[PDB]
Amino acid sequence: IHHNCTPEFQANEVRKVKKFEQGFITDPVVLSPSHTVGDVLEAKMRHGFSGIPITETGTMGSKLVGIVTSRDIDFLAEKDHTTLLVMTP
Amino acid sequence: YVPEDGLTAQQLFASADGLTYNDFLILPGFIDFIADEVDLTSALTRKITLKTPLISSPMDTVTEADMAIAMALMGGIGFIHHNCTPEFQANEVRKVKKFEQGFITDPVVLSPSHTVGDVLEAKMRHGFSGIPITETGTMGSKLVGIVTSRDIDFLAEKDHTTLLVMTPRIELVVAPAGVTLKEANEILQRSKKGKLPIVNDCDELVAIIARTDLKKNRDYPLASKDSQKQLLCGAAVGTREDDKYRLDLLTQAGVDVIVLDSSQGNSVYQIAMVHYIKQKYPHLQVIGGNVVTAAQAKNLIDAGVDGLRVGMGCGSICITQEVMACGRPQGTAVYKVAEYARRFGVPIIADGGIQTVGHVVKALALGASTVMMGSLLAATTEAPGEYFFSDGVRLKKYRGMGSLDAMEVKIAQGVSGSIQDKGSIQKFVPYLIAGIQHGCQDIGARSLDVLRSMMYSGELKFEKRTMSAQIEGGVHGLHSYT
Amino acid sequence: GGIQTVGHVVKALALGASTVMMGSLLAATTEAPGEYFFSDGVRLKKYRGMGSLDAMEVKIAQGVSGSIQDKGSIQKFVPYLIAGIQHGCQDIGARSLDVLRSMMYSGELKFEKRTMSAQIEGGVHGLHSYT
Amino acid sequence: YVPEDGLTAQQLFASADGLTYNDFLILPGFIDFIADEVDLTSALTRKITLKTPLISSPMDTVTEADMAIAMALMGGIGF
Ligand SMILES: NC(=O)c1ccc[n+]([C@@H]2O[C@H](COP(=O)([O-])OP(=O)(O)OC[C@H]3O[C@@H](n4cnc5c(N)ncnc54)[C@H](O)[C@@H]3O)[C@@H](O)[C@H]2O)c1
Ligand SMILES: Nc1ncnc2c1ncn2[C@@H]1O[C@H](COP(=O)(O)OP(=O)(O)OP(=O)(O)O)[C@@H](O)[C@H]1O
Ligand SMILES: Nc1ncnc2c1ncn2[C@@H]1O[C@H](COP(=O)(O)OP(=O)(O)OP(=O)(O)O)[C@@H](O)[C@H]1O
Ligand SMILES: Nc1ncnc2c1ncn2[C@@H]1O[C@H](COP(=O)(O)OP(=O)(O)OP(=O)(O)O)[C@@H](O)[C@H]1O
Ligand SMILES: O=c1[nH]cnc2c1ncn2[C@@H]1O[C@H](COP(=O)(O)O)[C@@H](O)[C@H]1O
Ligand SMILES: O=c1[nH]cnc2c1ncn2[C@@H]1O[C@H](COP(=O)(O)O)[C@@H](O)[C@H]1O
Repeated sequence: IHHNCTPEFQANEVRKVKKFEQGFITDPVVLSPSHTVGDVLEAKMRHGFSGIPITETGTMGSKLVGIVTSRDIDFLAEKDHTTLLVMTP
Repeated sequence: YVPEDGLTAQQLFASADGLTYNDFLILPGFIDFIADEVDLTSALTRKITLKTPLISSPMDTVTEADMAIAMALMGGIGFIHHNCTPEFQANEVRKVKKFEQGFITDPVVLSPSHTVGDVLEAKMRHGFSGIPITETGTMGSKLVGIVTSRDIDFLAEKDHTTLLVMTPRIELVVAPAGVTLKEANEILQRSKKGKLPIVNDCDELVAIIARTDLKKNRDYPLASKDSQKQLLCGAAVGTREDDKYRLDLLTQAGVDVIVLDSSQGNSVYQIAMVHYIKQKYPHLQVIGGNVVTAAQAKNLIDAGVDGLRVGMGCGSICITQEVMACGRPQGTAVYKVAEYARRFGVPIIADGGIQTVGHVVKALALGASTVMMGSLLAATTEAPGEYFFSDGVRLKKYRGMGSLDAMEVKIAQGVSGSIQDKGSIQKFVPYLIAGIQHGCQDIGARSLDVLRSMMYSGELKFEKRTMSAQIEGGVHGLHSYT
Repeated sequence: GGIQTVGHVVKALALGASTVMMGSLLAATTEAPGEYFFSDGVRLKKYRGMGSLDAMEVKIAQGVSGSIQDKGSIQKFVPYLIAGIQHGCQDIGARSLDVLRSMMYSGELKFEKRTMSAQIEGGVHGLHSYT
Repeated sequence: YVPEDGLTAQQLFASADGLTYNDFLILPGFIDFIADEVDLTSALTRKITLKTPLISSPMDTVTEADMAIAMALMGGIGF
């Protein structure tokens, strides 16, 4: 890894290489049940995917509560911005 | 008191100059309504009425089933060309007539005795893999299961085993034959599945819905439908003996309106063909071949037509005037023929030479009930043919039916060229509708009927244009523009 | 003089002529005098007026000399013209040229003038390219 | 009854505009025959009649014996 960058940035790059696994997702995107379907739509728009699991604290390392995907979000009305939990239990 | 300005249509055409659309303008009137209030309902024949006056030309580079369905949904209509086999044309008409919104047309089906190789080949050669399974391998028999990508995806490559892989019928989520799109939406939202088969009382598969298609649903409040709620279709036919069988097949396919396709419709051949059609299929609407003259129109109105196609030499891909010395300037021909034909309740289509929205407005104001376009609708996605690139710009083939290529010593009466891509009909047509509504509002007509009646009363006023005025009417005096 | 298309021939016959003479249309055929030549990869033949300076070998020039692209054989080109004339006569409704001229002299035959816009509309227009 | 459309030749040339071939058209009529039935016999002089109205111009880049023979065979004539 080059060092024409910040030390934190370089360390993060090295961490990404070191924690890679074959067939697994590296740094999954997660959300809390108190998020809105708008959050899922924005994640889709700005990352390219919508298969986002839901956790109690909204991040890894806490109780899993559900998952939300395109076929959970797809038939809702556009004016709807209701919270998750939409989420399958 | 205010003195009158301008000319009536009768005064405009009294000089006998040989005017076209670019030789005059309409003068503005009084505005007391908004452009979206303007009504565009148009008679096509004695019997058929549309909500839009636009029609797609029966040319083999313009109208097939896709263009026809799109036109009918947008509120117009298409005529299927006949530079093809009678069976092929009848199949195209059948595809238009059996179309439904949100449903699959001609689903692919297989039997449980087929192999996963068959599913893979269907995927490779059609682009999809959500194929239902039926006892006999085709529609109209007991449904047994369905196979998709997530059923086929983890199998070994050496595996070519038979279906039945296939999820059983007991596990399927299906709906009865009386499905409505709202019930389909509810069912699919609950089930989360990618297909929704529709079955009979004894589990006979008759229709199927794709979730992807249903997600893209839209409303078409202007759609052209017959009594059975099916889209309206038209077809072209010739005047020879082989066209009897073509008429038989198209009538079996349920066609609604026929146009007799020729460059000069005033002939014993076309008159006999009209008589034969009216004798054998007294329910069918017939539009008479191309005329530019009232004496031409009289013979075909006596023969018993319901509509007239008007134009000769004006089309973009036409050289008939240069080669035969026959024709008429299109604005004059439209005005004269429509003025004669409205005495008998026969509408006319202005066909050929339309290049702008202003030409459409002019054709409707000179008395036409509908307008036909070849070149304006060419190079859309729904148009037949595959796009191609020449110097980095997408193009489609556009040729006249009198071209040498379209005839495969024969004299050529057309040319073949290319038109730049223009997107989808379902996006292009509303632009034209908005332009027409704006022109009608500027004039002061809140419907096309009121526009034509204003023209016939003398209220509507026109001015001629010199070449200098025509230059002044365009873009002039700029270093560059886009 | 001035015949450039089959429609011009039909017009000349309908305006009362009994025959039509062509110079440029028949030039650059194989039967035409002169040997072909190539200029930028297209076969050409010399075509000059009898009032040109070259054809006169102070003299005032009344013509010019140029070239016409090859057109094949007269025995192939002429039947094309005949078919075009027969088609024009059929579109008009005359089954012979005598009947055409008599229709013109009786008033049965009818004509329309053309503006410049109409003449533009009568040709090939509105295409990116064509052949 | 149908009113007449268009101009006669006499009316066409009455304005004295200086018309050429490209300034007008002929209007279509009524068709009750095929194009191959159309007769093209043409008087050349008081005495000579041809079956075709086409003639080759007496120019030194148009008509020699070969062009003349071909024209005569096709039904015209060369000078
Ligand atoms: N209106 C226009 O601007 C225009 C001009 C030229 C061509 N076109 C189109 O190009 C195509 C060419 O059509 P076309 O003009 O060749 O039509 P067409 O087939 O009627 O004409 C060909 C010839 O066949 C003859 N013919 C037709 N039916 C006959 C019969 N039953 N018995 C004997 N002879 C018969 C006609 O009289 C004519 O001489 C069509 O798609 C036409 O619409 C349109
Ligand atoms: N929760 C996630 N965290 C990180 N990356 C993800 C996540 N979900 C999907 N991806 C990435 O996006 C890629 C494409 O997603 P995939 O097609 O598997 O399903 P999806 O996310 O439901 O997509 P879509 O929204 O298009 O249906 C995956 O291969 C993976 O690399
Ligand atoms: N059985 C079928 N018969 C006809 N057309 C079909 C069929 N299945 C799918 N299609 C067409 O293919 C389009 C795309 O298919 P869709 O994305 O709905 O699912 P799929 O067939 O499972 O596709 P994939 O194999 O890519 O997963 C549909 O919108 C429809 O027009
Ligand atoms: N109407 C239905 N009832 C029951 N199961 C169904 C139905 N439609 C599809 N399935 C099943 O759902 C599973 C997933 O397939 P589905 O058609 O839903 O998506 P897919 O096209 O295979 O997947 P993807 O969208 O990722 O390409 C398969 O086992 C399929 O047989
Ligand atoms: O080959 C041809 N020669 C002359 N006219 C044609 C030919 N093919 C179609 N047309 C006519 O020209 C129209 C096309 O209109 P345009 O392309 O918009 O100007 C068609 O609807 C026919 O009426
Ligand atoms: O040198 C010339 N100057 C002017 N007219 C000429 C000359 N040579 C021939 N012509 C005429 O032009 C005709 C040729 O017709 P065109 O070439 O088809 O237009 C001849 O038949 C003559 O009548």
